[PDB]
Amino acid sequence: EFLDPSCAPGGNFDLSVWSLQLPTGSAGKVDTIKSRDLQGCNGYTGPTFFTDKSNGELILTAPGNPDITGCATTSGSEHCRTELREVDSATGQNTDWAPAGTNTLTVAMKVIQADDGSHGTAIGQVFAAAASKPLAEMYYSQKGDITVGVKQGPSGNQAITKLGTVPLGTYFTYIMSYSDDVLSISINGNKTTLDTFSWGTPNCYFKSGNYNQGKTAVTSEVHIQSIAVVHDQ
Ligand SMILES: *[C@@H]1O[C@H](CO)[C@@H](O)[C@H](O)[C@H]1NC(C)=O
Repeated sequence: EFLDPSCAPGGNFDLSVWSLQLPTGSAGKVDTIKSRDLQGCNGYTGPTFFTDKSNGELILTAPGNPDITGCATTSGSEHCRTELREVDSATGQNTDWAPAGTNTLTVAMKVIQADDGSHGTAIGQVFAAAASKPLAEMYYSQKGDITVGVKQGPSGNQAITKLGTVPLGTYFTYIMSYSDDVLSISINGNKTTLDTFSWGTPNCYFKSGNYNQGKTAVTSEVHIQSIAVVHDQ
């Protein structure tokens, strides 16, 4: 369970359940690293996704407002990211799951610099594949306030709930759960059950990393110490 400073992230974390979306791109489409290329001690590394040479942890950076920085955005988004997108462990293909049974994402993270978006940097998501929209988008502000925006059904705006406060530079553990049709997030074991409004049990998938919401060019920086996905149906 010791991370290896000499390995790429694929040697220190199970990246067989992830692909990586980057803030660079070509043809207005962002570069994506397939799971097969992330995996292993000799897997992908780049300028925004690399191993901390002091301790083996994962460092993810992302640039601010693309209108200023020129960074690449996914379709439908106006913000740049270095962010992991869940895939099927067997095939490497994009996946999603029903919120029946148990679906959790547990991450130990610290934020070194957050962006100046309304709520700060997005550090985890439950994405509703069924509506091509986020169900829950968790944010970390420059004051260390952790919040979540939950769309009021697929056509509604995000309702914001405060989840906790953690000072910048301090490690914390989050758990995002959408299980037995109940959405909840815990921060250091403090659990908040969240209203899902008019959402009709959408198929979803997890995202985790650094999705920079900045109004200005401010960079964001996230470090990850552990990341685990559980599906038990
Ligand atoms: C969890 O709740 C306790 C008790 O209200 C509080 O002292 C602590 O700051 C909370 N944790 C976070 C990360 O906000």
